[PDB]
Amino acid sequence: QANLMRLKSDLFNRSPMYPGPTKDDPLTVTLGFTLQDIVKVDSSTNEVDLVYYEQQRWKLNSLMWDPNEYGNITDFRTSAADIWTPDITAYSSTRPVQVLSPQIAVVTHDGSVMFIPAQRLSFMCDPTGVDSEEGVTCAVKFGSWVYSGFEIDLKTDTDQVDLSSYYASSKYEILSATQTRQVQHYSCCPEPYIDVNLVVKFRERR
Amino acid sequence: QANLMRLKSDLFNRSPMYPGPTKDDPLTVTLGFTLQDIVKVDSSTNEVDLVYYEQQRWKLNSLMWDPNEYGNITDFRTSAADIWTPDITAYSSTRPVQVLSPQIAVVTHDGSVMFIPAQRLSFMCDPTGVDSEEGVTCAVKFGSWVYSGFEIDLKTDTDQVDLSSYYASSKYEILSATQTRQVQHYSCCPEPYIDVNLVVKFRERR
Amino acid sequence: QANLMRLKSDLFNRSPMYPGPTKDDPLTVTLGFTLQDIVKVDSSTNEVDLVYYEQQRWKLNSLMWDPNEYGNITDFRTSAADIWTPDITAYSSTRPVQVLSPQIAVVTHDGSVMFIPAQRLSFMCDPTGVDSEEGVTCAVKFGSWVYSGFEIDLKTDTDQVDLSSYYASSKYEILSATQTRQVQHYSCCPEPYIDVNLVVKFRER
Amino acid sequence: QANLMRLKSDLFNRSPMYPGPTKDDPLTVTLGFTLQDIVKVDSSTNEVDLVYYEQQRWKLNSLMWDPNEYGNITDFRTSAADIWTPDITAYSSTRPVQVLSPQIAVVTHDGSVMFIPAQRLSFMCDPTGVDSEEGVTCAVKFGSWVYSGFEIDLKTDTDQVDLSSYYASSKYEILSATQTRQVQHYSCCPEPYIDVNLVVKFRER
Amino acid sequence: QANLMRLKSDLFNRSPMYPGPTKDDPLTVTLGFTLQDIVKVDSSTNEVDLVYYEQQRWKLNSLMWDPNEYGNITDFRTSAADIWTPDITAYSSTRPVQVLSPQIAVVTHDGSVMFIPAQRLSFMCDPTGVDSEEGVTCAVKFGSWVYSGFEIDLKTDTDQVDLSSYYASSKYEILSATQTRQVQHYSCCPEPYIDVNLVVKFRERR
Ligand SMILES: O=c1cccc2n1C[C@@H]1CNC[C@H]2C1
Ligand SMILES: O=c1cccc2n1C[C@@H]1CNC[C@H]2C1
Ligand SMILES: O=c1cccc2n1C[C@@H]1CNC[C@H]2C1
Ligand SMILES: O=c1cccc2n1C[C@@H]1CNC[C@H]2C1
Ligand SMILES: O=c1cccc2n1C[C@@H]1CNC[C@H]2C1
Ligand SMILES: [Cl-]
Ligand SMILES: [Cl-]
Ligand SMILES: [Cl-]
Ligand SMILES: [Cl-]
Ligand SMILES: [Cl-]
Ligand SMILES: [Cl-]
Ligand SMILES: [Cl-]
Ligand SMILES: [Cl-]
Ligand SMILES: [Cl-]
Ligand SMILES: [Cl-]
Ligand SMILES: [Cl-]
Ligand SMILES: [Co+2]
Repeated sequence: QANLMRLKSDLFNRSPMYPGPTKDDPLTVTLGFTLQDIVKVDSSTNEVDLVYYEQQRWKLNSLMWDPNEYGNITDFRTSAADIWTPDITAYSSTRPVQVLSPQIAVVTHDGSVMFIPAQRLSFMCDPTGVDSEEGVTCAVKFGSWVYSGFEIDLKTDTDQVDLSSYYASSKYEILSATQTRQVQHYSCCPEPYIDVNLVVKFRERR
Repeated sequence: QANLMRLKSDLFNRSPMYPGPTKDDPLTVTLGFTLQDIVKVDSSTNEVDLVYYEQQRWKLNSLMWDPNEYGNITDFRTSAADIWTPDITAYSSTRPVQVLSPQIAVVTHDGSVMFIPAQRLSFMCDPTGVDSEEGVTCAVKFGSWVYSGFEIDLKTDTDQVDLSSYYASSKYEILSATQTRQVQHYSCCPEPYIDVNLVVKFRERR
Repeated sequence: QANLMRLKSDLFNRSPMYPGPTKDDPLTVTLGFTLQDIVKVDSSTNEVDLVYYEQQRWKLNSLMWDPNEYGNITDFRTSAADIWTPDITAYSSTRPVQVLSPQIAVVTHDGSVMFIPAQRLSFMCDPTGVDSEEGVTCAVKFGSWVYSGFEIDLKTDTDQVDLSSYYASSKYEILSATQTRQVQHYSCCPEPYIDVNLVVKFRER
Repeated sequence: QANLMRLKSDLFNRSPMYPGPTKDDPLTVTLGFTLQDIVKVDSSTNEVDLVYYEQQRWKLNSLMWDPNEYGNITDFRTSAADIWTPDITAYSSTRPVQVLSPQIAVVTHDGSVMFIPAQRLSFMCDPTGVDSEEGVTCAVKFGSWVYSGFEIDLKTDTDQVDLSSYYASSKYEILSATQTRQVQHYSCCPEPYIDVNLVVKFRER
Repeated sequence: QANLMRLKSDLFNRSPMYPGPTKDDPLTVTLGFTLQDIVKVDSSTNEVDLVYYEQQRWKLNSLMWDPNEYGNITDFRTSAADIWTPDITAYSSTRPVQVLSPQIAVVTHDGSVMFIPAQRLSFMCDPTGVDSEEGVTCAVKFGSWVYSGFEIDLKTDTDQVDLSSYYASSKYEILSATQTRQVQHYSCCPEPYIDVNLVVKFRERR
């Protein structure tokens, strides 16, 4: 604009597409959840539905630029189609995830990307005891579906989920909520795979 | 149409795509809601469903033209794909929004655009008390998901929502409906983000 | 096929896309409905679901050709993607419309197009009294969403909806069904907008 | 694969796309149904849901080749996107049809195509009497939506639907099932349109 | 990485698309299921809903490369769009399958591909007797929809379904689960068609 249009041109159209991470140029994705609502519980199927937004951060050398060569531009918004994004996936979903926010990300001159999709998720959770004082506890792992730890590592900035935006008049009160890095192994493949395990504890409101 | 086909060619095909707003060339979007129906209430999940159309207006120098150079044409309809549109998003939705109108916008010679999507929206709202005289109040914020106030500002032409087309046989009567600009901050980011807060107060009819 | 492939090439690939109608070159779309079923009624939300097909006709000079220059071809079927179509839209829908027929249209050498989408539609309608003798009446307007009357006019060939293909064992019987041109005004805009108002009166049993 | 990749190249990429049939180069589609399950019945609406796969066969000169010129290849599988397919459409559906099988077809050197989509279909059917010994009978017509009989004809190899794969523990027993060619006429158009009428008779267990 | 972008270019953009298998160059796909949950049962329609992921393996000469010619790269992740995939299909589904995992596969230098879609599946199954001690048994065949045994053969690495990741608090307990190769014939066609028959026996938990 002229600078931003040129910048995006140089970054995207004039290089071949970034082919994702590898054992030789791996990545670390930082995840953090903001829980907005436990919407629904179904005790006949043991499905529970969450609404949250999930903050993703990572960094690529292929997205770096010098602001002085581009009119002192330090960052920009762009369609998530223009860039690689990680295949962060819920391991116990029961319906495809529904996206609630536009697919746009923020890129910064140092190569860092931030992307914060809002989602509705149905997952496997037995709510028995939700009607009590002690409440019930459920959990779901998030991680790359296809990339091992040697390609994609995960971390959290804090193990405390953000509950400052939780709907004050939800049918369910959140007692506590945790996000914790973990390591899994699968029969398909030799390497360790990384997830962040979201653990919520909740109950019917007074 | 000779002139119109040429005009659209000159504007779209012969310039590079407008890359969205920035801190240096920011925008103001004007929003106004027209509420058509409160369709459904679900007291088991605290979700409520609205149908409205949402008027958006903004202006771009990159869409200006001189009507004399183009057969005294002052405006035209065009696919919303041909142009940039703002990522106006509901902050407490619980299902993806459903679009009820075609994705076509109106562009005027002075650069102004008008775009009025019709939508059905499920959002977080506790209807307890709806069956009473006093009714119940619920609220949902609309704003850019990814653009700060330094890129996208919002305003309303009036803080009264338009109820002139509200369904006369809806199960719910509107007592009041309000659209009001506000400023938020989030954990992700230092900058201020702008929303318009739609506040409806309603009850079972008779 | 030689001729038809060439014809379509000449019409579509070798001209710039028709940019829709304007105040200087406006259009008239002719609409007619064929009601097949009232499927469902929901008294708890006042939504009612219809299945119909909706006949659209209009005409463009940019789609004319001389049959002699193209092997005496007078018409052809083509994907609705290949051509401009009008943005005919239900003003009181409560869910996106669901399409039940393929998106293919008929173009004739004189420039006329015919396009008949089948749809299921949920719209705002209070069914109270449907269980009675007198039945109940509901209505929904169809028209362009974005084009004024100075760009798109509507007309019907007849104000009687076509009930010749209505499901004989539907849960609801049609007492009358009407399609009538009308004029509306909106807060956004000074110009008049045109619809055809479909008015159905029906009952159980 | 050398030969097959070349063959497909010669057929698809090096000719212009086949523009569908016409009065001068019409075709005949052969239809046959295999009923797998009556899944659901809804007596509140009078919708009933079927799962079947529908066999389609037709033939095009534009898909012929000589197997000697291509390594003695007599046929191949290909994406249904690569080829024209007929717009066979249920006239009394109440929801868009859901596709349960991949969209791949078989082409043979003589130009014949075979395509067998599996579908779930909701259609207009009143189940009253389903709970009895005699059961109930319902019907739905399948045919081209936009092509007349002068462009697309239909036939069946047999009027007996194939029930050898019907789910033995469905909630509903099929008593009988029929597929029969028919001719319809419409107010839009002068020409006759062709369907195959699927007629099922069934009951609760 | 330079090498990977080039590799993918050489494999995909610079060859004509692989046209699937034939009688002269047939394939064998290896299938294995990992059952995660029996989610729901509907006795009014005899539909039952499963969540599993299905491991697919096969091998193509057209996907081979020499790691030395490409910076000692032995494998990579890629969009399933970039490659042929087999048309493995459930013969008694009642709704389209819902995909729960991203559509990405792993390719290895020897030409082998691995692809593991997660799915939710509604299929024809009568649950009468599920409430008892003996439980009930249901079955669904998976195989190519269009390719005969002379084009696509199937095999399993083991006839035991993997129940190591089955939801411990599902409403239904698995008594046994089996995956077994089998041969069918159809009226359309003279050739034999191959499936793997997944047979599950289950009951209400207690
Ligand atoms: O699709 C792949 C591809 C590679 C590896 C795996 N999967 C799927 C399973 C869940 N993710 C980890 C592991 C098993
Ligand atoms: O995706 C982004 C991108 C940039 C900023 C933000 N988000 C998501 C949240 C909602 N909007 C404001 C803030 C937090
Ligand atoms: O989108 C437009 C664009 C132009 C005009 C209008 N709309 C939407 C509303 C319904 N139709 C008339 C009016 C208001
Ligand atoms: O779409 C067309 C196009 C041409 C003719 C027709 N239709 C649809 C209706 C059903 N088929 C026959 C008739 C009416
Ligand atoms: O679509 C085809 C194409 C070829 C063969 C078949 N079908 C479908 C049915 C199920 N698969 C085997 C057989 C019958
Ligand atoms: Cl600039
Ligand atoms: Cl002109
Ligand atoms: Cl509903
Ligand atoms: Cl729901
Ligand atoms: Cl649209
Ligand atoms: Cl010809
Ligand atoms: Cl329904
Ligand atoms: Cl060969
Ligand atoms: Cl259902
Ligand atoms: Cl029974
Ligand atoms: Cl459900
Ligand atoms: Co006749």
